[PDB]
Amino acid sequence: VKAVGRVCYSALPSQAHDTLDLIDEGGPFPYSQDGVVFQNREGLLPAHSTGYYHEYTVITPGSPTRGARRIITGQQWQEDYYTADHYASFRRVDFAC
Repeated sequence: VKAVGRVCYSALPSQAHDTLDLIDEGGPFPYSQDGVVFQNREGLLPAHSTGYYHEYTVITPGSPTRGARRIITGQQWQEDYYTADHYASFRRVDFAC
C-alpha cells in the first residue's frame, strides 16, 4: 500500500555511486551492518523469502552517525533500491538513465 517509484542512477548522490561500486566489489564497507539482511517488515518492497534483500549504508556528507541513506539490494542482477529516510520510502534504481 505504497508503490515503488524509480530514480535514475545519474540522479543519485555520489556517495550512493560509491556504495554501488563497493557492493559490486564485495567491500570494503565502512559499517558493521553493511551487508546484513533487510527484513522488509513493513512490506514496502515486493514480498520475498527472507534473505532476498540486503542493506548497505550510503554515507551522508557531514554526518557523525550512519545517517538515514541506504541501498537495499535484491537477489536479481542490478535490482537496487534507494532510500533517503531510513526505509520510510523507496525508489528502484534505474541503471539505463
